[PDB]
Amino acid sequence: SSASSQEYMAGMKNMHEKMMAAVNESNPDKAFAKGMIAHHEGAIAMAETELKYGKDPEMRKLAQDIIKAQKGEIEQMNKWLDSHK
Amino acid sequence: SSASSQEYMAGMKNMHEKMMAAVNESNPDKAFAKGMIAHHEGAIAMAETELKYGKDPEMRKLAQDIIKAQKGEIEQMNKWLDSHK
Ligand SMILES: [Cu+2]
Ligand SMILES: [Cu+2]
Ligand SMILES: [Cu+2]
Ligand SMILES: [Cu+2]
Ligand SMILES: [Cu+2]
Ligand SMILES: [Cu+2]
Ligand SMILES: [Cu+2]
Ligand SMILES: [Cu+2]
Repeated sequence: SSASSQEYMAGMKNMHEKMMAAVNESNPDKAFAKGMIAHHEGAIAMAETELKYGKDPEMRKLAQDIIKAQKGEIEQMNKWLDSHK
Repeated sequence: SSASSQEYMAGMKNMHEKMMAAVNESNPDKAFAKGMIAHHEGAIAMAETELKYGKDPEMRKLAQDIIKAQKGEIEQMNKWLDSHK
């Protein structure tokens, strides 16, 4: 019922819907690509929520590292999907 | 219904349950920790599935990078969880 828990669930919903679409890919490489994008966007969403509501400095710093790390992997992946269909 | 799609859904099923459990945490820092563990286990399962069915060399290499990189990162999360309440 809290705002942080409400924000975690909204991020999960978005990740879940995109994850199901990825499982619906017959090409396993396209499923992996689609899947990992939804995974990375979910981790950015969890980390942004942790940076907004979390109070532990160890978790807060881990969340910042995650936001930076998950962007470079989405980059190459979007290209692979855009150059295959 | 394909074997690869069925193995992707099995990992998604696993990640979704633990993700929902993480969202149900009232402590937003514990939700983040549980959430990221569920993300790491979900990314490993996708990559293991990609290593078994995938044919593209780039994704398979990306999936191997995931298994190697995401192995040490769960450790620090369980350590944080096991020393907090
Ligand atoms: Cu909920
Ligand atoms: Cu569902
Ligand atoms: Cu579904
Ligand atoms: Cu997935
Ligand atoms: Cu299914
Ligand atoms: Cu559900
Ligand atoms: Cu639920
Ligand atoms: Cu999550």
